[PDB]
Amino acid sequence: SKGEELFTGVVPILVELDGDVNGHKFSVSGEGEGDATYGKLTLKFICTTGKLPVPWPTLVTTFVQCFSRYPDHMKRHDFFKSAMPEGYVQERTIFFKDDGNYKTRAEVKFEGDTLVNRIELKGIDFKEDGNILGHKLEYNYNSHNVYIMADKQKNGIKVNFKIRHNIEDGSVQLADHYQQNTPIGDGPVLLPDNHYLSTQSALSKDPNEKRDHMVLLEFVTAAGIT
Repeated sequence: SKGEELFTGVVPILVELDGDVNGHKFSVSGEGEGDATYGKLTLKFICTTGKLPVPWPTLVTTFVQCFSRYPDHMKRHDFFKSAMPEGYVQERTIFFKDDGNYKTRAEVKFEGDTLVNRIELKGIDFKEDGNILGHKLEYNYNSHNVYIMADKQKNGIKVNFKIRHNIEDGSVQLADHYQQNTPIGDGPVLLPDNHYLSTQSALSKDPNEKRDHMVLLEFVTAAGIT
């Protein structure tokens, strides 16, 4: 694979997002690094416009699956790395159960030796007193399975999964994710057999950071094929 070789070592990552949720406009800049050999991501995000109007956990999935660890026997199913360096467009609709939805469009590609994720996010129909605008979500994150299938019609993939956000009262706020990825370049990509990604994430704070921010440590491994 052409793109596979670009991930054998530690790669710097930049994430830039502009969002608008129910009229609340904000921007976030993130920096870190990824080491696909171990399916590892380490990043720090800062809301550059002031206070983030939604809970940080709700943006984790929007903030580079090319850093997932694909076992050697599954390398032929790694669409994400195969689209590099030209990259791919990643689009999602995230439905927050009994609340609003986010629609995102992102471009993930290399700029020099840096992997960049540029995102535009639009959120609508959120309840002012719901778990999102009411900031009722715990500052933590669960482990999930991300299901991937080929989309030959677009020379890309379709992805679906359910994120579980813990609510402060002990309940759970479901966020159903529907996703599509299509290559930016015209080169060939790896269309995969059905499989999934096993994820885990830990959220923390930089004790010396006074700006609204999130520190993220994440591990992801592809599975479902033996």
